[PDB]
Amino acid sequence: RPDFCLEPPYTGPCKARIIRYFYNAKAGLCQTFVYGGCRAKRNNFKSAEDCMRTCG
Amino acid sequence: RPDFCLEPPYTGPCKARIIRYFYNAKAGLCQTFVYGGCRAKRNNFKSAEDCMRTCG
Amino acid sequence: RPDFCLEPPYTGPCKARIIRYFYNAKAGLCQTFVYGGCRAKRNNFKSAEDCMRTCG
Amino acid sequence: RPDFCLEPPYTGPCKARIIRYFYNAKAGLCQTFVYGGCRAKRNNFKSAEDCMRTCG
Amino acid sequence: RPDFCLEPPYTGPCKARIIRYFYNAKAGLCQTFVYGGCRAKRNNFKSAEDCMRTCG
Amino acid sequence: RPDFCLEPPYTGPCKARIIRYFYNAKAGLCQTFVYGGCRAKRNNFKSAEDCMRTCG
Amino acid sequence: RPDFCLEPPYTGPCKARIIRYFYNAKAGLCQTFVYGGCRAKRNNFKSAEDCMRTCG
Amino acid sequence: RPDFCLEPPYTGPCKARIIRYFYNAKAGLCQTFVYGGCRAKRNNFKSAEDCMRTCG
Amino acid sequence: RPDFCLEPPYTGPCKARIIRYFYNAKAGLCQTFVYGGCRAKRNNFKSAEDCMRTCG
Amino acid sequence: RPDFCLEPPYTGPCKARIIRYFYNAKAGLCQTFVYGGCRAKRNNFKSAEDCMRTCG
Repeated sequence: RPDFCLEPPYTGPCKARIIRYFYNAKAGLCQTFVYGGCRAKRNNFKSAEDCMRTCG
Repeated sequence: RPDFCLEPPYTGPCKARIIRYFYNAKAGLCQTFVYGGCRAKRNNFKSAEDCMRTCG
Repeated sequence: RPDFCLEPPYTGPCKARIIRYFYNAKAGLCQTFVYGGCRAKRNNFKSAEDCMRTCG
Repeated sequence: RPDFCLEPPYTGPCKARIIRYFYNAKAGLCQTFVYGGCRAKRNNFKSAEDCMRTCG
Repeated sequence: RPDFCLEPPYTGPCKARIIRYFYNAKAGLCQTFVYGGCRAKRNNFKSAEDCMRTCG
Repeated sequence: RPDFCLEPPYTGPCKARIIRYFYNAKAGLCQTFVYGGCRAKRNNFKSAEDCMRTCG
Repeated sequence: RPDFCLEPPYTGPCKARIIRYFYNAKAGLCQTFVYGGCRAKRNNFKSAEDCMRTCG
Repeated sequence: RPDFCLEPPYTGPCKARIIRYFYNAKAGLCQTFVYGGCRAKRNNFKSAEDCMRTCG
Repeated sequence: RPDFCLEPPYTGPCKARIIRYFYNAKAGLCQTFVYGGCRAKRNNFKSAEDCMRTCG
Repeated sequence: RPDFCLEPPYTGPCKARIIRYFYNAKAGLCQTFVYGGCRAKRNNFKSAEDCMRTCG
């Protein structure tokens, strides 16, 4: 499991309201969060499948 | 049918306005509701098929 | 053709702005309308194909 | 090429912010525009493929 | 690699908040940005795959 | 009183949030609404004085 | 002093961020508040002068 | 009438949401458009009066 | 010179981004700052002239 | 012509999007730029008249 999977979800400065998935280390699974649309961090997945496989 | 299927729909504190499905015990079927984007409860399905199969 | 196909489009009390299709009896075809996200009536289709097959 | 392909893009009175394609006669290709969600004119395509084939 | 891949992302005058991808020459990869919905420039991709293949 | 004074307020496809006035036939006076910045209809006044004199 | 001068400031459902003045009965003077752009109440003044004179 | 009056409106790369006027040759009058705030073309007027006098 | 002229600029909890002037005791003149739109402190002037005359 | 007229436009760290004018030495005239709202440099004019008289 990569170092970035432990980062907290980052929304960013943009005004969009898109659902993205992030790995919640404490909960042990991927959850949803609102992404602003720009300047994303590595713990930001468009696909839930990708999130679990990468940070599983 | 799981206990969580009897829970009322939970929008959450987030700003997004995404359509999700929840099981309406009183009506006997899955209906739509607006999900905020974060902190979802279990009675929250992205797919209607999933909702009717799980709480059917 | 079901009697609900003659009902006018219902947006509902919710804040979302989703495109849904409804059958316009006067025009003879399905058209688009903005669905609020909750408490939908029968003349509300996610798919245009479904709308024109059901109320065709 | 149908004459409606020469119409200017019509957003309509509705509140939604949907991307639709319209044929730009001057530019010679289909471009994007924001559709309101209701009362669409003919030069309004959900699919870019459809737009280019119809007004190509 | 086409010259347009070096252009900065262009949101445009429209109200929509759509996620599109653009090539960030400095970073060496495609990133997300909010597209307004109309009058797009060339460094604007609907698909991330397309962005990377074109400006890779 | 011109026929256009009976039209509903039209925000348009643009991103700006400008206050403009429109004549509300039902209420009998001019009210405010948010204009997007482009492709305005006739029932759109920069000045409240103008609105009331034209559609009074 | 009119009855409406005792109403609390109303922002409304619109997305603009305009400065308007309202009479604060408790403080004894007009103060600023953010008006959304539509569906205003009577305790909403564009001009501070007007606010004090009307509810003074 | 100067030839720049035939140019299409240019918003520019900047983030602001300012209303400016441009001459619409096809319509025969000045209309509004959203200016980004920097790198303005010639067909960009702060004043509507100026626009109609210059490109009238 | 009033005591309040020595206070630091107060943006407040509101969403607007209005330019206001405040007296900078250290610099010896009025400067600009972003006011949120509500709950303003005394070192907040709409007019620069007023700021320099009051705290001059 | 003052030495500050040769400085490049400074937006600053603030979130506002105000149009200000700056002298472009290379172009020989004042142009527009987006000012953030705080910590302005000398080549920043609220009025275009002022800009061209000071750095003319």
